[PDB]
Amino acid sequence: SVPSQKTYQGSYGFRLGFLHSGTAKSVTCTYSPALNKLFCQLAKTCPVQLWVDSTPPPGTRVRAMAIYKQSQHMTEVVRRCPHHERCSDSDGLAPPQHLIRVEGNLRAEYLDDRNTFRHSVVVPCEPPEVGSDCTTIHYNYMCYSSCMGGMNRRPILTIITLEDSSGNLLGRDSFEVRVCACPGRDRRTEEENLRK
Ligand SMILES: CN(C)Cc1ccc2c(c1)c1ccccc1n2CC(F)(F)F
Ligand SMILES: [Zn+2]
Repeated sequence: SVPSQKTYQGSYGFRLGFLHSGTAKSVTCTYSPALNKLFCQLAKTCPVQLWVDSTPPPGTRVRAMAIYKQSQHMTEVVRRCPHHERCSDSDGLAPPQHLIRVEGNLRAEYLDDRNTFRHSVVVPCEPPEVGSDCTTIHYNYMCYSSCMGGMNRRPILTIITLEDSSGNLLGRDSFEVRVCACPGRDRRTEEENLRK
């Protein structure tokens, strides 16, 4: 009733990477290593790098799923709020209830789990372009952390799983997410709180 969040590099040495975008007022997505937390604006591009030490088999896929971080909410499905699920902002592929979308990948598949009712989005795992050492997926988060009737100020984690063609686990990584109006200021504030 609760997906695992344990970091697991697996046989291929799977792990995530993030750009260094800074904390300027104007930044739209920024990652804090000290907090293991991504701060982003609503529906803006969030680049997430995928790194491996060795090449996984054809048919490997990469899935993203959100869960609530606090244990007393972790059995509740993370979904879009009653306003955003009805705002008709579909991209033609993502169900309107799903918080996490993949941008610019026509092979993305969206799952409503028939047993847990949790949402996820999965894409085929492709090698880097020539000249690149990693692959990048572009995610969008489609509600604010503050949305009433949805996340309602509760922190979430995103769990990224590397899976075989049957859906079996090959690797796992995760990060906290805050979707907010001013990610640069919020990252600075939370990093200073941590240091204090
Ligand atoms: C092995 N390093 C140095 C390069 C590298 C980095 C990421 C790579 C690959 C290769 C690669 C090859 C085939 C299929 C998917 C691949 N990916 C994405 C994945 F990390 F697995 F999510
Ligand atoms: Zn919302």
